[PDB]
Amino acid sequence: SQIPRLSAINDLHKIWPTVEEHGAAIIESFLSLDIVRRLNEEVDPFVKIEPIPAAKTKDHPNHILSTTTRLVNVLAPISKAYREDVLNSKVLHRICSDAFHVYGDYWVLMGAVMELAPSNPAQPLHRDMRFSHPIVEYLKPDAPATSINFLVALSPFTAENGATHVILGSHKWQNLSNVSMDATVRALMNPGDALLITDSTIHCGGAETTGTETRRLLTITMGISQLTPLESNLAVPRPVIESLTPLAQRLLGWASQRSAAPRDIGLLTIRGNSIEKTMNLKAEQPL
Amino acid sequence: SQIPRLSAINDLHKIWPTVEEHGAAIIESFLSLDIVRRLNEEVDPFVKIEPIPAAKTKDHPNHILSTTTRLVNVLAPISKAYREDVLNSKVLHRICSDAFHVYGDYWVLMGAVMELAPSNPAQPLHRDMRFSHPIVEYLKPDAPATSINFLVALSPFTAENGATHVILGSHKWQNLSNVSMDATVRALMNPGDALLITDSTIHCGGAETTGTETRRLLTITMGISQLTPLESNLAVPRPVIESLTPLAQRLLGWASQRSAAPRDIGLLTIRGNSIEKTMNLKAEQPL
Ligand SMILES: CN1C(=O)c2ccccc2NC(=O)/C1=C/c1ccccc1
Ligand SMILES: CN1C(=O)c2ccccc2NC(=O)/C1=C/c1ccccc1
Ligand SMILES: [Br-]
Ligand SMILES: [Br-]
Ligand SMILES: [Cl-]
Ligand SMILES: [Cl-]
Ligand code: NI
Ligand code: NI
Repeated sequence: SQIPRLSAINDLHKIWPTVEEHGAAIIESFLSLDIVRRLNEEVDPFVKIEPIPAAKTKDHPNHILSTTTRLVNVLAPISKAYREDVLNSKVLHRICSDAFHVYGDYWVLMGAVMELAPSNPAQPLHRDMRFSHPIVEYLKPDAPATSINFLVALSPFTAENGATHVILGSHKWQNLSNVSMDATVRALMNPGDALLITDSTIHCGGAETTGTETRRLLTITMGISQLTPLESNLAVPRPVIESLTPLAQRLLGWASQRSAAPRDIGLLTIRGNSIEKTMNLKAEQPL
Repeated sequence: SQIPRLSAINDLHKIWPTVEEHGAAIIESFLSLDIVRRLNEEVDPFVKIEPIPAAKTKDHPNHILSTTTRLVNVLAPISKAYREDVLNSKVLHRICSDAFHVYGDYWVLMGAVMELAPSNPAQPLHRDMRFSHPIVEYLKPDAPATSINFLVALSPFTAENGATHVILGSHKWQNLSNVSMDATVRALMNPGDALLITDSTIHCGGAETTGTETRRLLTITMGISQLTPLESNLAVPRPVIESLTPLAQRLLGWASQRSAAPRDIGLLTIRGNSIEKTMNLKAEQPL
């Protein structure tokens, strides 16, 4: 049986319950083709200049991604489409509040464009967050997901060009002795479609077999505000931050956060007041 | 049997193993009387002006602390003694690296001065982190502590003036039906002594019974860099940050962090580079 497909607009209330059950769901038209085109245009040059993941020039090398992979994070200052349209997506926020209501506020752990060159090999079958958040390995087996990953297609995903593999139900597996490429199904997607998985869903990038096709995706890891993001927005110029909505500012860590505890005392506060009140942080100030 | 007492200097290697076993240990002369006096002097006026914890002026009210309690956090910009001496304490860093090596880097979740007025009632017996980090309630029972709390005496702790109660062994309790003030022992301390507990140690502030004594403490919650701090240093002026050591800057969240994962990809990074490299962040620049 295949990955369930849901309409971003008509099936909005079914998306999280479907992922909680099956560990994966494909959201059709998660982003419009306009947003996809504007995103591709704004990030294009940054993909071209990006060194290899484990470049000796970096003090935080990624030794896991293949040398024919380019990853570009901290998209807020590069892309107006990302910081305005993607960060304020009504679909993303309904799914995240459905998923994370038991914990409280959520933010972006990483928003990155990944481009995978022709003849890129299949990734090993894995769960996300194991190279950054060892704490998630100590959660009780039946603990609600603390992070989820929107894999948004910025180019076509096909069986031939290395569409994502997932194992349905694998987010509930404790015994991993049935893990095999034989147990997987493929996330076939048009640009703007998104594959939504949890931090427990076993998956991998597929093998590029055409030898000519370049595959590109926008990976948005959304997590509870209690977990530290993989990326920092500390160096994002303040005029850019002040052009965002209050909601977008919170997702980038430029606001105080709240837990779901009945008498929550909050996160990233300043003597009982918020970051935004303290710094007198402006919102929606056009550049 | 009483809370074990250890010398900051001669018993340094025994401090964490003692806490891991008993759930509490008193560190004699954790801070020198010089540092204690300079800290008290620099924070004095900020204690006097601080409103009630649940003041209607605050957008993050603390509804749990008694109205005869004052709490002041974000100490870096107030106190030179805190930002230079306390943040670079060789004792604190040996204990934290002993406690958190399985997880990776650690930082300050909150450094606060608490002052409790005459006739302040005893707090209810509790574990810390339940009003900010509901995620810790979902960790496996035998998961290593993700945060620890140094309760540093800034004034004398006596049975009469409301010295902390702890239940020894309570950090390993799953059944909480033996929780009673009858099961507790007291943390009797001179200024500069510290009571070290885990996030699982059941404890409470004692009742002030003299009706004249004001009790003051410096509470430093140290946690794995994977957990979000209760306080923010985002608004701390950059000249102050650039006067700190590289280690102190990391503890305040003004640097990238690393997990203990063999091929760690890191936390708060910028396209494979650190905050400090990216922003060209200076260190130990005197004001
Ligand atoms: C290493 N690695 C990443 O870099 C990565 C990239 C984008 C988004 C999340 C992310 N986190 C990971 O856990 C990850 C998994 C992974 C595992 C196996 C093979 C290749 C990747
Ligand atoms: C509410 N509360 C705090 O404010 C607090 C204060 C200082 C340091 C940590 C801290 N975190 C807590 O979990 C906390 C516990 C607590 C429980 C019961 C009674 C009074 C306090
Ligand atoms: Br993929
Ligand atoms: Br106390
Ligand atoms: Cl890869
Ligand atoms: Cl109190
Ligand atoms: Ni993955
Ligand atoms: Ni406490």
